[PDB]
Amino acid sequence: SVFSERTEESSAVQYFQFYGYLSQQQNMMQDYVRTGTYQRAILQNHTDFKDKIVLDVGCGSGILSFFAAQAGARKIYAVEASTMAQHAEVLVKSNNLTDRIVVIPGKVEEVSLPEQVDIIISEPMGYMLFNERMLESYLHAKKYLKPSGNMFPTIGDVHLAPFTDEQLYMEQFTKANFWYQPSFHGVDLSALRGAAVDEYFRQPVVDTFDIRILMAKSVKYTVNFLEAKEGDLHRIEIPFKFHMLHSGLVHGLAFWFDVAFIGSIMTVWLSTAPTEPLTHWYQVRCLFQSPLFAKAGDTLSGTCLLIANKRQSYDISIVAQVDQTGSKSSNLLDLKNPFFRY
Amino acid sequence: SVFSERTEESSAVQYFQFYGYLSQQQNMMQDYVRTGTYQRAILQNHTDFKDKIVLDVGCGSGILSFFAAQAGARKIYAVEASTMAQHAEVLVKSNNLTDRIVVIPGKVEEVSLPEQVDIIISEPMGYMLFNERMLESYLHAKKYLKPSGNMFPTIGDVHLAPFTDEQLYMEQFTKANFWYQPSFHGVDLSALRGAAVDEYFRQPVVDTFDIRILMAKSVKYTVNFLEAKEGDLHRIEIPFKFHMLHSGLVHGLAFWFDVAFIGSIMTVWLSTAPTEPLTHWYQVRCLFQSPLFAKAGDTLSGTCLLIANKRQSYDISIVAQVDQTGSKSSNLLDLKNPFFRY
Ligand SMILES: N=C(N)NCCCCCN(CC[C@H](N)C(=O)O)C[C@H]1O[C@@H](n2cnc3c(N)ncnc32)[C@H](O)[C@@H]1O
Ligand SMILES: N=C(N)NCCCCCN(CC[C@H](N)C(=O)O)C[C@H]1O[C@@H](n2cnc3c(N)ncnc32)[C@H](O)[C@@H]1O
Repeated sequence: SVFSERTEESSAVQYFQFYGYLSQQQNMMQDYVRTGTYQRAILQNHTDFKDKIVLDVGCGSGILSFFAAQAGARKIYAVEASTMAQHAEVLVKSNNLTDRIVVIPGKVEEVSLPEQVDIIISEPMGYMLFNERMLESYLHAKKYLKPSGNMFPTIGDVHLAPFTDEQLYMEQFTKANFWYQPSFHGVDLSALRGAAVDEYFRQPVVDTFDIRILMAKSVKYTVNFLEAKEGDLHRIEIPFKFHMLHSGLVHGLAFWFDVAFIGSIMTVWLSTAPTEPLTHWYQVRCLFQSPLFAKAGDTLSGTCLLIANKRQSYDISIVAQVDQTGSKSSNLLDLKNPFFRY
Repeated sequence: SVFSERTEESSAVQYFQFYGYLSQQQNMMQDYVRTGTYQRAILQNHTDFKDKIVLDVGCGSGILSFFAAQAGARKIYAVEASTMAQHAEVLVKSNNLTDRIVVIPGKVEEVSLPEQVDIIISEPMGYMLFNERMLESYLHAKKYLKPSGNMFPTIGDVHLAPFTDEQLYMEQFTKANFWYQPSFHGVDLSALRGAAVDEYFRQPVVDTFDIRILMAKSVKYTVNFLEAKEGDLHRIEIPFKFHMLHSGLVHGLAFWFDVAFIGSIMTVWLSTAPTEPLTHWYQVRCLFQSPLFAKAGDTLSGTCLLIANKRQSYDISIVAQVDQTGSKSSNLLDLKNPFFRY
């Protein structure tokens, strides 16, 4: 299938095993910003669901399908590849919604549905939006979408901004500097110091931070899920040009994302911005190996390039330069090995 | 090979990927009890190494091979299956030991060595001693050991003891009671509460604890690595009869381990007991489904059975009874999915 071809089997096994646990579902459900915002998006846009046919891609415990049912959906096909499908079916029966929610076990790339749908709902966002490559499954599922069907979420905005955080930078350097020792119990480790530095700086940092570390306004990169094709997410090129509002050392780029549910009644936003209440996505920072000095009024330009890999993640290439001086930093990150600093 | 036959490929891939990271090597190296005790065992037993041929099973960064070299080994074959083998080779060259340490990339069950060895060194201990099933690779490697060759570590003692920890026990139901809610955003979750409870009780708890929770002296189960065969570790039956030193509710069994390096000059011990400084192995606790009341002077008897599985771990079956009352409890736990409580 399209899934098996893009995904190493060992990655897939671990991925679906992880989502089989009720404790993982509980952690996500307890994010009230997440769960309450999805419910609001769906219920306040009840006319997008009333008497409609719905596909829930990767339904987990089924929560979004229950919201679609609360909003009056006629039929909801709830697709789920992990063993969580079993638990979803238990809830459908115990909530007396067997006439409206049909659990379909399997990958959305592999199952057969009996009809086309009016609207697709999912929660395909990982860290930095793109981690886990579930957006591809979501876009793949548009093979079931009627012409002029809707997608909830409809669009995703990735925000990037330069930050300064000397303490974060030094933390990672301090860890890597372990490998500088010429006599660790009599052993010279120093030949590996470069490799150690590279490894640590390849880890995106997942946590939150004070917005005062940001040195310019964010650049926004928008993916429209009604228009995007699955293949568009194999290679994602994000150019940026920041007008620096503060002078200082730029230690990296910070990332967050917003999704919008563009319904017939209203647009509801779920934001993971550092100006908004914290969610379980936090925010993500990619450190530069060497910071770049810029003055207020300078321009920091470059590219963030995300290349999808077979471990359901992305290799991230970030190249940035201060236009006025030619000072450049170039860095490679492995979005599958984040450092959870919170 | 013997490895591939006992190990699912997806488990192996994840396992060796994990050990490929320098940050994981650093975490282990920074455990001073671990690293200092290995160095002491080797250096203080220098006659077991001087001008000897050594095999280092699963050498990682190579640190134990460097200690063997410090002690005067003539030739050290250092086997390692992860990409850490590359980093080990870099250290062998930068420490000017290419005449003495030969890094052999691959599984010890699959590579060829050119000669028999005088002594095998390894660090094959996981959580509860047996997790990761690396002891089997260690025992497998005795095909290369000369008659009367030594093994460092030489023996391993697993300790089990009954504990009382009312708060730990109650925490399982508190977490599972998330599901015991008739209207979570309008959805009745209650039918999943039993499945949630079962899931949490299947997870052994990795953390440390105050020794005052222990209700009896530990029972010790000893594996002699000079005598044990690989096959002895497929099913590990640990009968126990605890003479209760305190009266109270027994919520489960706590586990830790010691290994001894029985050298010609001295025996050096590495302990992970809760009476000793904390190591990166912590300790492990397995809950009973129901607590058992016992009085000081009673006997708590039963069996801990560890059955090796193809995810490089064990299914743990614990059955226990208070002999004087006939009160019985059981649990089945999955050592591959521990709860890291810290
Ligand atoms: N970054 C952190 N921490 N969290 C990110 C949160 C994202 C979780 C999204 N979703 C749960 C959303 C659902 N609405 C609910 O309420 O659980 C995950 C579920 O989708 C399933 N799945 C993934 N791919 C496919 C596919 N190709 N075919 C069929 N099923 C698929 C997973 O098996 C998992 O069950
Ligand atoms: N508590 C947790 N999680 N672990 C406890 C610590 C475990 C020890 C870590 N290390 C040894 C340390 C080394 N002496 C050092 O000094 O670095 C294990 C290494 O054995 C290797 N390996 C495993 N199997 C095989 C096999 N069949 N063939 C070849 N190599 C094998 C691992 O690839 C890993 O590199």
